[PDB]
Amino acid sequence: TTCCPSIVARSNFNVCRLPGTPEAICATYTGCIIIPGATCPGDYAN
Repeated sequence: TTCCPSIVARSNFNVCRLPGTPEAICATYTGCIIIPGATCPGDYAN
């Protein structure tokens, strides 16, 4: 599951993913994170 730190970061992440870029590269590009569970923490609420 992906968790983003702000709405801007999530919007940038979704654009990064349009061409098919792996989530891990979009994560470091935007500040979003990938976790194995489904419950994002409060500081990555977007």
